[PDB]
Amino acid sequence: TPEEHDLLMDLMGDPKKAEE
Repeated sequence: TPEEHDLLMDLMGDPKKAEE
């Protein structure tokens, strides 16, 4: 039960746990 729909229709684009 992933969240492909959540990230697909997100508001802030992606989470990006790591920036660098």
